[PDB]
Amino acid sequence: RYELGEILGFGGMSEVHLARDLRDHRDVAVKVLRADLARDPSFYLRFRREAQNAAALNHPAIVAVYDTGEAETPAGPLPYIVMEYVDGVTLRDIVHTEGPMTPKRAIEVIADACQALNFSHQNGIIHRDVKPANIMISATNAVKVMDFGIARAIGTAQYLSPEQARGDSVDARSDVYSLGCVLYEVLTGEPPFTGDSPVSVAYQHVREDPIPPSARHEGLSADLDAVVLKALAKNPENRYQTAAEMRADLVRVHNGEPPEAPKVLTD
Ligand SMILES: Nc1ncnc2c1ncn2[C@@H]1O[C@H](COP(=O)(O)OP(=O)(O)OP(O)(O)=S)[C@@H](O)[C@H]1O
Ligand SMILES: [Mn+2]
Ligand SMILES: [Mn+2]
Repeated sequence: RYELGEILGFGGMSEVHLARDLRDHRDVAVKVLRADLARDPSFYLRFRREAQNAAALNHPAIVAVYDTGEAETPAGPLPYIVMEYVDGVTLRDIVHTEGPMTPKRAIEVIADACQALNFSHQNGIIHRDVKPANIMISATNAVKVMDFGIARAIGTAQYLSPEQARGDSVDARSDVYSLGCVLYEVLTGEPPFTGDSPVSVAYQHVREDPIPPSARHEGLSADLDAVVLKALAKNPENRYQTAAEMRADLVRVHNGEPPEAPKVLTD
């Protein structure tokens, strides 16, 4: 049924191919688990759980899952996920090839991502892995959020929240933080915290205030700083409490109104 074509991308756990669905005559994206990792029950299981979770989320700003299954190969079972094809590019790719977005475009993209997260949140689903590589922009300029994570027993870590680094509890305000990180990066060209290892970035997330975006790149404003720095507050109580509160402040800033977030001052 699915004639596989060119690879679209590589992630840490998978290869994603373009394919033609021969029945419905559409282009789909097929995510196939890396053959080496499929031998490890823990990766095989993670892959299966992620697909199931993502099939429970139907929304125009979330990449849809169409089908699941396992190919019986000479080397063994190889699981895959058939999903909505996004003809486009990730924010990671965008920052890499074109650099930071204009403030207005950044705001728009991140406000549209807030709608995917608000929808998932209200279905009791936390993304857990919000990061530039998991948000695409289509060739018609649609924002698409993908690769929602899964709840676990009690890729990169550069966008995780402080609670995640500490192994503390994780709710919608973790997504808010991580979306703040992405926003930070599409405005400035850099994630808020960088370092020569993951242990060092984790420490930064937990303990060090981010440089205000306006201090790191030209063409930004104090209002925009206020919003970004509020999503990046170390304590979830000080962040936007919902994706919708965050989007509301983004829309105010887009429209030239003062945000509700606390003022950020610099000298
Ligand atoms: N539905 C899609 N349509 C077009 N391209 C896609 C699609 N899904 C993924 N891609 C591309 O494939 C790459 C890998 O997709 P992911 O699902 O995020 O892989 P992953 O192995 O789960 O990644 P991590 O974050 O390392 S775990 C992305 O960077 C995109 O370039
Ligand atoms: Mn991913
Ligand atoms: Mn993934």
